[PDB]
Amino acid sequence: PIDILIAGAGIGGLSCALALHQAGIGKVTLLESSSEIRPLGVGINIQPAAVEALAELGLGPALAATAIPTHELRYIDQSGATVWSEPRGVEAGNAYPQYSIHRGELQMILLAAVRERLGQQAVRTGLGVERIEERDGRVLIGARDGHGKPQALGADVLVGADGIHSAVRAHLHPDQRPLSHGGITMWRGVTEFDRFLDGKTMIVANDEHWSRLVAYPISARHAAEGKSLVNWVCMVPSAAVGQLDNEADWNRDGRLEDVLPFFADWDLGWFDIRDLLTRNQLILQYPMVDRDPLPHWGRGRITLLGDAAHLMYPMGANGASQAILDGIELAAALARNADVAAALREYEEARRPTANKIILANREREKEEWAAASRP
Ligand SMILES: Cc1cc2nc3c(=O)[nH]c(=O)nc-3n(C[C@H](O)[C@H](O)[C@H](O)COP(=O)(O)OP(=O)(O)OC[C@H]3O[C@@H](n4cnc5c(N)ncnc54)[C@H](O)[C@@H]3O)c2cc1C
Repeated sequence: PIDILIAGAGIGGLSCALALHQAGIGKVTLLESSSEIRPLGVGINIQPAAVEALAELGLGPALAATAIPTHELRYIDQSGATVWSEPRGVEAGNAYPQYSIHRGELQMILLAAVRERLGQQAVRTGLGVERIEERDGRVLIGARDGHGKPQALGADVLVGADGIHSAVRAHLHPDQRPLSHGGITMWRGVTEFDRFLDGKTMIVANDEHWSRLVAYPISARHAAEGKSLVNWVCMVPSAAVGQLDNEADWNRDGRLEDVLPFFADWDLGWFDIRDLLTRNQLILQYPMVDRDPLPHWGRGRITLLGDAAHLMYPMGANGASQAILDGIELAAALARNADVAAALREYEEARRPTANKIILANREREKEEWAAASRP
């Protein structure tokens, strides 16, 4: 009968709690520094294998009623023509859809599942992990609550699912490099459309200056009303931009005036990028950052999961897909081995080398495309 503390109730944390629960793992509590839990963020992509996991955990219909089953990816040239096209999700041969979904809508689905299945008490909101120590088979936590009081908690396992600015990671890896800048500035947003193609096709494009665009629908609710909520991502070399901010924060409001100049010359014909940016309901900015590959994640009875373990550039199958798949492996590891520290090790030896493969390949692809863009 082990008691598990999870720092962070983001996508990785909630989903892990669910995997643990399904695997029959017992007492799980999670600690979230935010006072209340909010549907923040913009569109994200859930790859088929992670949707498979979420469906296995009984989330299939909640996803089906929220997210878009993206069936197609088109890359279009600067005149609007489809150059490359590919199937996605079931049509591409996967047993499950890829789901394009609003992050905060996904978080709410996860939060409700956890609340229903292990009681409202499982999610301790307003409680950020600050101090950590492993002492005699037991993890001992200093936390601080809403309106400032310190709190002491203990557990058999501590799972650091606490995102980009992970305190558990910082405890475990005090010699870590700062966030690594990939050299690309991103703006993110949502715009309302009546129709955007068939409502389930992802669009990609780029400049001769390597300004890239990604736009895809993310809302089943809108589609069921005739409408389309189109998520968009604008990616611009930071060498073009200069320093937009001293911060890397998932909720940083961006400026129409910073991003538009880069897209203003576009004439796609069928798709109006100026209109897309101009009618945003939200612009956020974010510098494309990751962290260096670690040779190890955890130590003793403390491990790492999600962005805390392996922050990657937010594209494709990175992010939530990897965090959900981490949780599956951790629950399975913990279920299989009675000796907790060996289970925790067995979990990351499954997940770390893959995560490090992706980090290094992403950097290299990015590097190569930038070098190519830079020649005259
Ligand atoms: C508000 C917000 C908006 C986001 N928007 C997007 C987006 O638009 N696009 C995208 O790709 N990704 C977004 N992300 C990141 C995305 O959720 C993750 O990259 C990915 O899905 C894996 O999530 P994760 O659980 O590892 O980290 P996260 O989802 O970032 O979860 C980390 C959680 O831990 C909490 N936390 C941090 N420190 C502590 C601590 N000291 N103690 C306890 N809790 C702590 C954070 O508040 C957060 O809730 C967003 C994250 C957040 C928090």
